[PDB]
Amino acid sequence: MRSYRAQGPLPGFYHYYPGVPAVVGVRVEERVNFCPAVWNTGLSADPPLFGVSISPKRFTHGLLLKARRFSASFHPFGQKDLVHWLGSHSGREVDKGQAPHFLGHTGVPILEGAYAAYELELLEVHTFGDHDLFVGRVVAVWEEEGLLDEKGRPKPGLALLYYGKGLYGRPAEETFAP
Amino acid sequence: MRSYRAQGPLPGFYHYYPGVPAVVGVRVEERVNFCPAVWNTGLSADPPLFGVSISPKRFTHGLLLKARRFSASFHPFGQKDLVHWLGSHSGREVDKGQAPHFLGHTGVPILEGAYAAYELELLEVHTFGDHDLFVGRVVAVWEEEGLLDEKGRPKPGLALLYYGKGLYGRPAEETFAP
Ligand SMILES: Cc1cc2nc3c(=O)[nH]c(=O)nc-3n(C[C@H](O)[C@H](O)[C@H](O)COP(=O)(O)O)c2cc1C
Ligand SMILES: Cc1cc2nc3c(=O)[nH]c(=O)nc-3n(C[C@H](O)[C@H](O)[C@H](O)COP(=O)(O)O)c2cc1C
Repeated sequence: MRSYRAQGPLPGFYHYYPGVPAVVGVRVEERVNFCPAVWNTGLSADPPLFGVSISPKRFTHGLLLKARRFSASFHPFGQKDLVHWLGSHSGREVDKGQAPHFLGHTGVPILEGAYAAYELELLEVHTFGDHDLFVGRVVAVWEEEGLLDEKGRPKPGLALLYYGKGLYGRPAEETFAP
Repeated sequence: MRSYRAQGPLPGFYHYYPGVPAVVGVRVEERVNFCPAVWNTGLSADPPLFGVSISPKRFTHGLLLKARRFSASFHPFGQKDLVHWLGSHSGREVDKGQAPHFLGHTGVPILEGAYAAYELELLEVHTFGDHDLFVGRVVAVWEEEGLLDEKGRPKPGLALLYYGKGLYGRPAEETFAP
């Protein structure tokens, strides 16, 4: 097993991939934007808190700070092209609001085709190096009827997985319950 | 598409799964513990920062606060049984240090068999509801040659995935690069 001491950013920072990209939806007045975020994680069960790490370089960063409300939606493999397209262009150069979406209960935009989505109120924002963590409280839930299993778990093979640097995949259908 | 307002903890909080479980290794004096953490994410590229969200109920939590150093290791689907075991029992009841492991450059314990691992210096801890986010700086990197690709991602299909509530999988073999 090879090793090295870190001396700055890693030659690839992909060791913990793949991950499910969360699609971050945000609205400020008429303007809707979407941004995939693979740097995402649950943060608390009670209360339900979910976080997304967003670079201050993203158009989405300013919109979140203004809106203080956002969606995180989770999309099937079949939407790989759309998710990659949302993550390869900025709202500085393209109205990604033209992407098919709807407004949730709190008025946050939610990208269409998702098997699940959270509406979130922004609770806190924390800077860690070159990204800011946006901590949202889940205030509403959208779920596709039957793309989730008995305990609320997305069905094997369905989820879009991101491997980093524009490489995508999906879970295998085989599961293990040891 | 079904929806509801959040009224406390969610019936299932698995909408964003599967994820790669990071195995969190920690050492205090002669005592070594491990803890899988599916709530994990990259937090910064420059500098390289990585977070794990750990409940104050975990034996690991106090050890992390004392040691200020830990590992995060990433394991192949073959080690599904070991990873599940480590997150099914507490260091309060069983010496998990007995799991085969080595010490890293900075003396953190790294569980054997990982395709990759970080040695981390603890930078910050933040409370978000019922879990604490431990923000580590990657100070060293371990890689299993030939299990990672050209850019550093684990080879297609190798990663252990966790679906929540004791269910596991792996990524599909096929990858797609739009
Ligand atoms: C699959 C995928 C995952 C991504 N994950 C993140 C992320 O976690 N945080 C982030 O700041 N950018 C991430 N990006 C980059 C942004 O999505 C990308 O810069 C996007 O064009 C930003 O659009 P915006 O400027 O309209 O906000 C990701 C991109 C892709 C394709
Ligand atoms: C796959 C898996 C992922 C887990 N993810 C987390 C996590 O992100 N944060 C956490 O606090 N516990 C998590 N747990 C629970 C701990 O791993 C479990 O409570 C473990 O027994 C803690 O051991 P400890 O008391 O020695 O720290 C997870 C468990 C499993 C099996």
